[PDB]
Amino acid sequence: PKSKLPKPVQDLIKMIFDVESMKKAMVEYEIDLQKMPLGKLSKRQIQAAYSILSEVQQAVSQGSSDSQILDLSNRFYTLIPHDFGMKKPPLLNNADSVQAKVEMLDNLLDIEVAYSLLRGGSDDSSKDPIDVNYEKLKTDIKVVDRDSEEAEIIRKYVKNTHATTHNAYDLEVIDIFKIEREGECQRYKPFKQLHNRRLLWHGSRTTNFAGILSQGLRIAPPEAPVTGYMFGKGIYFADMVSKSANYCHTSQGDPIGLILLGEVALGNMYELKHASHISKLPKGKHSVKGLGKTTPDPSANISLDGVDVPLGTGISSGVNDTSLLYNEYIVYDIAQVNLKYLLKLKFNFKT
Ligand SMILES: O=C(O)[C@@H]1C[C@H](O)CN1C(=O)c1cc(Cc2n[nH]c(=O)c3ccccc23)ccc1F
Repeated sequence: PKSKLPKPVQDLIKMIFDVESMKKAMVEYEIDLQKMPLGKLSKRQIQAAYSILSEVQQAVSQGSSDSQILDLSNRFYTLIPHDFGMKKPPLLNNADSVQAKVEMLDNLLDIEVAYSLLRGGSDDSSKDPIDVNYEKLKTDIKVVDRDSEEAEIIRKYVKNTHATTHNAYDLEVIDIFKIEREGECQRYKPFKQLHNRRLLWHGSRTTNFAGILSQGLRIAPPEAPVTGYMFGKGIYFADMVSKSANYCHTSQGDPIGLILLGEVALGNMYELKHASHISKLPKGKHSVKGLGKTTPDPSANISLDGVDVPLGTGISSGVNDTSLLYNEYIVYDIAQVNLKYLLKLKFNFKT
């Protein structure tokens, strides 16, 4: 059975549902596949790990000793078995180590969604599994003509917003997809006319895109420690392609990555220079903007389908004493995002 989908779409489907890629991500995080196989992942186990990780975070920040931290750290390694043989696991005694485990759980959530999609549903050998797996995304995916104005605008956005501090690689756009998740347009209606709507980047491991397409971008679950995210539990975006592209976690051994373009209803922005692990926005605020030292040239903004595209070259923002080299944007209501495009990127590493 041969699928009728365009070849770029078929290859995309194979990328996101690649089971061996899910295993490789788990191994990359040091998880013990024998004790925690991909098929044994569950959301409740992940949430329990989140909760334990919160206790470690509270102990770490409140200034505890390694003896007091030891029991809390060991508890986390019980819920998520790691591959350390018969040696004691590394102690989670500092905020950086705890942060790494927060990031691991974030990725396990999307992997569990992807595998759950593959192992659910029906099996029909008369259909092409590419077609079967495509239908599980509840997302309409179309290839954008390379000569369309959409493509030129998107390519210029990629070409102009690569940061100098991310010059270990440059980006080649292979395929541009126009994506429409079922029900997302309806969910976006209260914000579709809001001011300060921008087209922003969101990169992520390829293993997270089956979950992102079928369920959309989500906020971290209630069990996740809010102190594990620089601006709290929201959905994070960038206006520099390279800043988002770094979160694809590509390498010489895997140079193909995926990145999202989404219309984000920012509205009135809460502008911050340093970490603020907030639960809600102040009254009247719709989003947070981490103020970067560098910003795309404001005068170079253009309009695509009524949405501002900040594709200008990077220049100084005039903001002093900030923790961020480049901007980032956070919304705390999943309804404020309307995904528009998905790009397949080739990373040419210059190292
Ligand atoms: O993606 C997740 O793991 C988490 C959990 C849940 O999916 C929601 N989520 C985030 O949106 C999230 C992402 C980052 C990384 C990041 N920071 N800044 C950027 O500009 C940026 C641009 C593109 C891709 C990533 C980034 C940090 C904290 C977060 F909450």
